[PDB]
Amino acid sequence: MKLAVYSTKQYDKKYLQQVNESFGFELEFFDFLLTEKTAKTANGCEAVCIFVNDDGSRPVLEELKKHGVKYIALRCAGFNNVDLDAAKELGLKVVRVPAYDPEAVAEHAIGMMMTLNRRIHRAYQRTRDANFSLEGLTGFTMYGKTAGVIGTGKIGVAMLRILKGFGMRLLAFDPYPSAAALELGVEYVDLPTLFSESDVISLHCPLTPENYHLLNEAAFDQMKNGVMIVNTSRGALIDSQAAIEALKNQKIGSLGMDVYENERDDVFRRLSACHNVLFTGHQAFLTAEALTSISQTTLQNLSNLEKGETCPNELV
Amino acid sequence: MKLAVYSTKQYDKKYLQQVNESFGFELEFFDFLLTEKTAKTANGCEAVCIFVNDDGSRPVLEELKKHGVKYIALRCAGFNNVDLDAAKELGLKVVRVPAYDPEAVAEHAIGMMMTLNRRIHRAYQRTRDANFSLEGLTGFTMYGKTAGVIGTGKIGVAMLRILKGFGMRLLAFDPYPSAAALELGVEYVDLPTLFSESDVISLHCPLTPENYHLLNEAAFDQMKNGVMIVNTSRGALIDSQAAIEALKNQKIGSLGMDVYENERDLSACHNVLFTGHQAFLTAEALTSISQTTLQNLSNLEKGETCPNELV
Amino acid sequence: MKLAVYSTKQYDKKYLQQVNESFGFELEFFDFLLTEKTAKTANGCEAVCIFVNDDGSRPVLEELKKHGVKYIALRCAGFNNVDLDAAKELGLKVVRVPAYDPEAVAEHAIGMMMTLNRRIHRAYQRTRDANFSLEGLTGFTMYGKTAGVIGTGKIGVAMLRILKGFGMRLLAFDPYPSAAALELGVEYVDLPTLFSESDVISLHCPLTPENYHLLNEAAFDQMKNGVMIVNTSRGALIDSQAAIEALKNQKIGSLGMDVYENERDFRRLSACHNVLFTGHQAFLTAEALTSISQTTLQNLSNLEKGETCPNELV
Amino acid sequence: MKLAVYSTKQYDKKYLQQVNESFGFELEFFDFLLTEKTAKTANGCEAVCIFVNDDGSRPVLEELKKHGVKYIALRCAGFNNVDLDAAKELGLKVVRVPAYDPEAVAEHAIGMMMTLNRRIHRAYQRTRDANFSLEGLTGFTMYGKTAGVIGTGKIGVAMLRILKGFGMRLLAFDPYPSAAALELGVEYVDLPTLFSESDVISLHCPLTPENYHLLNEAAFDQMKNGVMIVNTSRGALIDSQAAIEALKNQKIGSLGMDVYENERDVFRRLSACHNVLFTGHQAFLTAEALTSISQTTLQNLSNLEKGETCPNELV
Ligand SMILES: [Mg+2]
Repeated sequence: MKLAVYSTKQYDKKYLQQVNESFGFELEFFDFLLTEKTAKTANGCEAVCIFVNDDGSRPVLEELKKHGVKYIALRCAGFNNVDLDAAKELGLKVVRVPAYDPEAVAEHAIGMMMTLNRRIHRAYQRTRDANFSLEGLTGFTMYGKTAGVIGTGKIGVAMLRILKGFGMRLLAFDPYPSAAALELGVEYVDLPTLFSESDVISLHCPLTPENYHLLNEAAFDQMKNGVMIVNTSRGALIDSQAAIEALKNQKIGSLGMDVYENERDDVFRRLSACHNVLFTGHQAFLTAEALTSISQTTLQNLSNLEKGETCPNELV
Repeated sequence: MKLAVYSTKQYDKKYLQQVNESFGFELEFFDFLLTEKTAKTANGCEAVCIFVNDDGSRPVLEELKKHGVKYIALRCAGFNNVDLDAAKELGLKVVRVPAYDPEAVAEHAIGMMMTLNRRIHRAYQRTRDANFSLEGLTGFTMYGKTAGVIGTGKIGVAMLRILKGFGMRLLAFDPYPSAAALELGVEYVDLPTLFSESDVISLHCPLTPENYHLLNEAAFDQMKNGVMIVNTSRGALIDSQAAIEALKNQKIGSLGMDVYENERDLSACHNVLFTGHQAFLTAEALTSISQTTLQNLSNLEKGETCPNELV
Repeated sequence: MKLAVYSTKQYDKKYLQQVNESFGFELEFFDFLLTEKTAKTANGCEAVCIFVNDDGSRPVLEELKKHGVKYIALRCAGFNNVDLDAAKELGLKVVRVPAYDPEAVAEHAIGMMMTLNRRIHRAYQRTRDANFSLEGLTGFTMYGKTAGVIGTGKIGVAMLRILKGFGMRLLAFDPYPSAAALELGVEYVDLPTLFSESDVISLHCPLTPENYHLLNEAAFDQMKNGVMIVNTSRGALIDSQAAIEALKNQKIGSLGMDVYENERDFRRLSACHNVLFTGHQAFLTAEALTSISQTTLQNLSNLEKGETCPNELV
Repeated sequence: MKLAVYSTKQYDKKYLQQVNESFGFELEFFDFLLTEKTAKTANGCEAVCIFVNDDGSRPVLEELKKHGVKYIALRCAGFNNVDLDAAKELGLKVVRVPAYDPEAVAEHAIGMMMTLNRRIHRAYQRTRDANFSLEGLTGFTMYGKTAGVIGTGKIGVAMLRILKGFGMRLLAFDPYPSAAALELGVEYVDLPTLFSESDVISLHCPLTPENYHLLNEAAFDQMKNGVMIVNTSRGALIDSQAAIEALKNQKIGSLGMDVYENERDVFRRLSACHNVLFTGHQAFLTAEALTSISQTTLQNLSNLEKGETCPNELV
């Protein structure tokens, strides 16, 4: 089969090429966005492979189908940029990667948390230019503090495993407690208790109507002064405006956000400069092993479709 | 008593002041180094408090004694900068902080490791200026890799507890294996096995004659290509010249060093990260250092026995 | 007419839009490179507007022609990426911008030079994080030193006007000396005198066979220790390998290079030397981007009306 | 003689050492501030050498005299930190460096201006990590624009010579028109005309009562949108609060400030969010200008030691 890959970054290319050694697809890599105008560049391909900024609205899907495309493979878990009803009407198959390597994501969240804690991002800015002053870099010992994890799916549990290794007291919130978390000694609590008791908070939950702007003024109001917050889940779990205010106020001691590529809204520049704030550009799954799993699943998804096999990751 | 504090940083001042609420010493804070020339500034103080760059050689200690100083308190574990024989001969007491909060230090080492792994230091340099490109930032999943910890004192064990939590296989080397490590499932091995098997290596051992330049060309020779190395122990455990060559060579994938408080105190070219002896720099760990320091001095003042007395 | 613009940056778009207020073309902006695969995106346009990385080799031009494109407008002076013989054979017109605003380019070069001299790039890295240490930032007073300019076209003369304002002794080398330079008090000299007498050197000349690798080991050998070199002209005027060696050697005190897109063949010498790269930024001013857009749209307007276009390459 | 140097930075040490090769003083370098508590460190020296943050109030001078000091040398032009009456009463001599190389200062101002114009400081941040994007880096061609220089002393004239070289239309304000400026073609105007006509404005004037907060809300109000402003003179010529507000509302396009050691975050936010550049009192920081300062300083002290007359004696 022939596959056109849109929004291609060098790391996308590297792992798709590597994995394709087991599949033998003809791969065509485009660095630009799939849009209604660029969809004609998929001519001669049975499949396209897209990511979060690509446009999968109806007019694009119509243009793909006119050019003979049959299959759309999201190299990601999110699918809000694809009109699935239109895809279904047009006869197009849509597949996705059901979830990222949960350990890669959790380990990114701990990496953000420790970089923020010990100001290692600031330290490097100093030491790369041979300034070894430690003023302002003082952090906190994690051992013995309380961590709150919101969401105990596979990612959140991977996070809790790590936090346990740091010797922290483990609190969680989730509507549905997970057995794996309870073996780690995690105490499920309600959100108000999690807010009020947690030295560090990390979000590992899907965005739903119920938890949209879950971290808002009232939430921050209840947190400890100097609380550390990391969000590697969707940006909308947090009310930006309330966060900035709580930063200025000094309720939030540190904030780390892995900012999704279609959620970016110089708030970034100011907050990064003036506060212990760290943005990363949707980097939580960016490891060799996790990018390999994404590629594997993507090309295995397409292989299924081509052979008429059942594809567990089919959205339509 | 009155205490002159040399080489004072704002964080030193903050925790000494906080802790001094339990002691009531009169504190005099100087931001400059103790040297033979500045020793005279301590006149009227019974005690000085110094750190790793302050000069405690004989001629400085002679000056301190002439100006009435009786006690020297190192707000640190190392004491290489103080001439203990000269101190003893002059009748000066020297006290120190026996060890740092081992969790603070291990936590810094894991911080360095994850910062290097995920290139978060490089990410921030982009994103503070709203560049969200991820090119060049790819890391590795730690889960299921092998970590090698060299030295299993309290710090090394603290490190192993954290590495366990990441789901890593745990190897260690130490002449004298520790019971606490064994409970974590650590497998003690010899240095060659540690080098060859480890995805990440972290040093948590004192500098001795025998392990001076422990990580040299022959060591790097045996390591995996792309190995990650973090050194929060003394810089001399590593042969700099061999490290640089193994970096250029691409044997070493990433190198983090918490460079001693003046041990020559690069970052441009490779995945290399220096921090300026920052491994004990947390509120809790600085509080313990100040507590112990002022308690050490309180002991001396009252003639009590001081477990942290060097002389 | 309808114009498809490839490799579009925001600044490209801004000035094309502004200028197009006088022309009324229908503009279609693409942020991606023109290649054989993307050429089909130009279908419905009589013209494409490209820059230095876009592919104008024969296969791409064949595809443009099949999609009804007649005109190719380079928003730049270089045309190395376009197969002009193939264009001519296929009947496609190629137009370009003959030169950039010479003052924009000279002014960039002096900017590089003073940024390097006073280490203002390094100062900002410190002061943006409230570090006001000045260690390592010491420069030199320009007044009374000697500047050497290689190439006295419009850009080099613009540069010499500026350097005159700094109160420098002005030397220049060009195979055709310019009368315009003499007013400024410039002394034309041979290369060996320029190399040996100059505290700062700046290149402002086209790349020719004669001056390919003009700054090589033998050149550096003759220069003062600590010499400052700025190159806003083509990268091949300099033998890279000899420059790096002369940097490590400490013959060259500072090096600035405005590195062209297709000459991009950084971290270590940026790190460990007073070296500064900019990304082919010398024409990046509002006025100069305006001129490029004016000329581009005027070039296309000529072609559409059958008028003679002075900037036609074929 | 033996000389104790306070507030010593690396470059102070380098040039004093260099220049001292022809004087042979015994030099003692201290990196810390002279205060009443550290004055005792000068014991055994006949002279101290101080800079702008060192404390020369009476209680310090009393302590210096008690320790055998006779001479105080300021390696700078300002002497606000020294009590000259008390020095005179105690019998201490005070010398200074009468002015800095005006070209070094003007050149730093132009360096600031062009760095800001072409965003070269932002460029370098990108390119040192191989990012060659030019988005946001667009500047303006200087040729044919209008420059306003406020103050036409030696520094200001040095600046006008450079700006003439850029082919700019030259406006100035100064109570006293300078001949040297007029021969450059400068048109003297009043401040309101300068503000309204100038694309770039550079301050080169001493701080006086009448020009304290000279650049305030009313000034900014009258300037062109996107104006570029550079201040290598004293910080108080500008009303910081009004400048920030004019930055946010986008009246000021770029702002450069060379920030004095005794006049220092607002720094971080503005540096991040706007085309703002601070330098740390770097305007005299060249080899030539630091050499002159050290020469004059050691020559001042040599004069004193030999009883000669010292043109730079304050006391
Ligand atoms: Mg010498």
